[PDB]
Amino acid sequence: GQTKAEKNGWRLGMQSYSFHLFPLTEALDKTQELGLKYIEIYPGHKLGGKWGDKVFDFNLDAQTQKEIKELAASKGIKIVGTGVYVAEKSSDWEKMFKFAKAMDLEFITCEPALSDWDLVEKLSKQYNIKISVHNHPQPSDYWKPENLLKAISGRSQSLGSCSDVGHWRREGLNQIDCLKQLKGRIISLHFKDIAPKKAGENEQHDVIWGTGILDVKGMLKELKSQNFKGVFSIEYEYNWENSVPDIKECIQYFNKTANEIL
Repeated sequence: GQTKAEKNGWRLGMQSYSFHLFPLTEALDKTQELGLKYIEIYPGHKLGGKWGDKVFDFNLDAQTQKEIKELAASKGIKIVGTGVYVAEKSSDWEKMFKFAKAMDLEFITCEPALSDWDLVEKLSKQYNIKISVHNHPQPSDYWKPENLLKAISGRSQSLGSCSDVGHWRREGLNQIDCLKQLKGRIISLHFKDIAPKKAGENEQHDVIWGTGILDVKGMLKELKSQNFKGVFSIEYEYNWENSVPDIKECIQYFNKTANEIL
């Protein structure tokens, strides 16, 4: 690949939820404007354009599937995954896998119910689509790596973590050590940096990478030491209305830092 990061298999992409206030047609434009070549689309993202209020989900019709793939292709963007997916019924998991296959996705980011692991592993093997288990703060099943490893250790190598480095730190965990624990079991990331936690505010929000407390450089050093290869999805939950400038500075810091260590 042309950049150092790209050479080493580190693919920066957009997590479409960062642009949930806009239709997917606009999210593609912004993703292209940012020079990003990959996108992970959240389930339910409204399409806009000539599709109006039709959404990107596993019930999307065949014509629209192909039209969306062409629009993305036309803007230099590959749709690599979809998520974060939470199944409403167990029977829906096979529908999601068929949709991922038809859309030619590499992975589904999700939070499977603990009781559906045999089913999900089986489908992942059958369909050749990776499963990247997202962590979020408690209450939840995968909020720390050892809970993910309790669920997936010994199963298909196609199963792993969608590493949300922010949410691990929001749980008081050493996020760099969370990456370390998940060596060989990280499929993709929800890469972000976050502000220090203020006693009197409930949320510590996302900030431009390199300005927060997550030590983006050290996390990249750890990902280097593991020989990680995959997609770093930009999930930027701040300045929702006008976040492209901030995201541009995020991307700049990432390439600058990856160039320094690669």
